[PDB]
Amino acid sequence: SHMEQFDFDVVIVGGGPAGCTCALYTARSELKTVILDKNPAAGALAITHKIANYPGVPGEMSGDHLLEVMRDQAVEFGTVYRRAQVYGLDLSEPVKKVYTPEGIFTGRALVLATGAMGRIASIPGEAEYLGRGVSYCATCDGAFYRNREVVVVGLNPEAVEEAQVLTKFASTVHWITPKDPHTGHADELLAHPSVKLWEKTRLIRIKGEEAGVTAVEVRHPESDSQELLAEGVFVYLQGSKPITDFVAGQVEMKPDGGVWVDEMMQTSVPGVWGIGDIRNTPFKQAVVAAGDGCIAAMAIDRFLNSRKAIKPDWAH
Amino acid sequence: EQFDFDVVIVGGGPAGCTCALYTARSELKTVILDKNPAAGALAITHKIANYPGVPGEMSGDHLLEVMRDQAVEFGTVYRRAQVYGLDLSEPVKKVYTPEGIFTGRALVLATGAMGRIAPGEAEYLGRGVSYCATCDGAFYRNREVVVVGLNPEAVEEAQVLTKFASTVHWITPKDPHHADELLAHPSVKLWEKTRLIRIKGEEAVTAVLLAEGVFVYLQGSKPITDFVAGQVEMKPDGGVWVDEMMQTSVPGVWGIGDIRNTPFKQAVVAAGDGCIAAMAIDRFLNSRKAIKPDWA
Ligand SMILES: Cc1cc2nc3c(=O)[nH]c(=O)nc-3n(C[C@H](O)[C@H](O)[C@H](O)COP(=O)(O)OP(=O)(O)OC[C@H]3O[C@@H](n4cnc5c(N)ncnc54)[C@H](O)[C@@H]3O)c2cc1C
Ligand SMILES: Cc1cc2nc3c(=O)[nH]c(=O)nc-3n(C[C@H](O)[C@H](O)[C@H](O)COP(=O)(O)OP(=O)(O)OC[C@H]3O[C@@H](n4cnc5c(N)ncnc54)[C@H](O)[C@@H]3O)c2cc1C
Ligand SMILES: [Ca+2]
Repeated sequence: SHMEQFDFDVVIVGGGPAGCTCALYTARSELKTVILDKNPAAGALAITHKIANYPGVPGEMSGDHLLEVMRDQAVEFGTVYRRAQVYGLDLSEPVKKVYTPEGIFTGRALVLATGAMGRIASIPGEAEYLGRGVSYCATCDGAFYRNREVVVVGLNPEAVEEAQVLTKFASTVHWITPKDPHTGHADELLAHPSVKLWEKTRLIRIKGEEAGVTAVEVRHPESDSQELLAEGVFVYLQGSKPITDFVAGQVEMKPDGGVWVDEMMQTSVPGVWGIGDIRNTPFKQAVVAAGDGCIAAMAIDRFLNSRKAIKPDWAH
Repeated sequence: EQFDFDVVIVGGGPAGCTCALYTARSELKTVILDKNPAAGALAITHKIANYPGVPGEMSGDHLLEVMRDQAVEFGTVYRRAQVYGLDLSEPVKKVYTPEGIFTGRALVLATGAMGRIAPGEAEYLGRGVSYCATCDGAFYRNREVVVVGLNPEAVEEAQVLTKFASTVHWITPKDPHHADELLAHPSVKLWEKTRLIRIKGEEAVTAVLLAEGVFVYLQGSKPITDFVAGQVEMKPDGGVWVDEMMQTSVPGVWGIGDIRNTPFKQAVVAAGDGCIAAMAIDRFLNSRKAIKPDWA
């Protein structure tokens, strides 16, 4: 049913170690929990090749293997894991609404756990044309570009999957990569007739008229840049900034850009928590992110059950 | 037997072990001073199922063993030693154990919250009552002593006292049936199903059965802070107070894990505390402007 699929006690945005640990604890509290994860390969832990300082996990382990263990634990105890990119929130009421292309999820408690693989929109025109042709969510905006020209910037798992989303609609998908993509999964993407590869090309500028983007300026390997007509530009370059765009300035931020939280990981908005590297503390380690998620889950259990005290989850 | 270290960590639970793992990986000479590896909260947990990244069935002391092994693999020195006192009055902190005086540029308090508040027990602290048999054992040669409790610390501590006392009167709430080694000693008198009503003594303990030393090893839920003797600020709830980087009111001294007595008493939270402290310690000891993450 609609209520079964979309209405939860706890909605967690982001499935890195913070979000998965939070879900493990809320699910073990028998709170109906969903993780909305845009791409399990895009988080900081998932891209770590070999993690050797996660306490309790010895030997050689890849980050994406460690994360898979954590995700499987959360699901084992009842978490619903969904591939879904959150692009907006309505935080003004006791029931929070969470907007994805897969539908609107609702939660009595909301957890922001999207990490800090983001970047400031530094390409000239990029900030200027946000919402007017510049986008970071192909599953949300792809359908608006049926039979239109689009540009995808970046070489990483997210860019490849988002480019494939856009091949379902666009007349042409211009893929701008800094290096040779052959370095599958590229093969599958490059097999789409609409994909045009621009290897070793840099995106110089995004331009348009008042109505929105009309072209990009690019420089590929001769002293003179060229203009490429396009109406949608999807940029998937990785950075070190907290991923907070979809929050639309609705929670307080520290001067460093991270989400501000109190001692129980609660943001400035009641019923909304922030955990892991979205907080942009200096202590960017997987076990610290996991600890944040645990604290938030314990605070959420007290809040949703109106308990007098935090209740630890102890084996006896 | 070196006693000088860059970082001294008091307590080898998940907080202390994680801290050591990170400071050692930072190339800081690190020692863990652990009174009993079986006495921490994680070590007594029979099956932990909510430590993220460790699926399936695991005993608490096996999880701790992995963490301890990780810290040592990257260079930590692990020592069995009970801290009974501290000198924090100088930049190099001094840590007193029966095994010697350890010193460190940075000190970490990581003793957890298996402690208990003091039946006349408090009145006689330091005269008759004691909580460190490795410190006071020699003082009770050929004297009657009482040991209270059935747990890893009590059995090990009772065996220490058999080396000196004329009689070891062991008060247990239930049948002890490492107990076999202890009960085989001729000086051990077992008082099963016996509860200690009170402690009585003179100005100089004298009884509770006549005795002169009473060693109480009952488990509780209170932060273990007696050995700090009020030298760092404590929260109204009894926990050690720390700032955002886990630093106490004394610069160069950190507090991590359940010694802080926050409501969030979970192994992964304690481990996270230890990581934060280690990163702050690395910045402090190298006079860095910024925290340096440890990334592969
Ligand atoms: C190169 C590198 C190496 C590292 N090495 C180590 C190491 O050795 N040891 C260690 O302890 N730490 C290491 N770290 C740090 C550690 O990986 C991070 O601190 C930790 O992963 C942060 O956890 P997090 O869950 O907050 O976020 P992340 O792990 O980044 O996960 C965030 C999740 O949110 C999702 N997401 C983002 N936006 C949205 C959205 N709008 N809607 C839905 N889902 C969304 C992403 O897809 C991702 O799955 C490393 C980091 C980097 C960048
Ligand atoms: C019955 C019970 C069940 C639990 N179940 C779970 C669970 O299922 N999941 C979970 O996440 N958490 C659980 N916990 C909580 C978790 O175990 C604790 O929060 C965590 O162990 C605290 O870690 P810590 O390092 O701060 O200290 P501890 O793990 O208590 O360790 C402290 C260490 O310091 C040593 N020490 C003490 N005094 C001194 C001294 N004077 N000098 C030197 N060394 C000293 C001790 O010997 C010990 O080695 C449980 C706790 C209890 C009590
Ligand atoms: Ca704080």
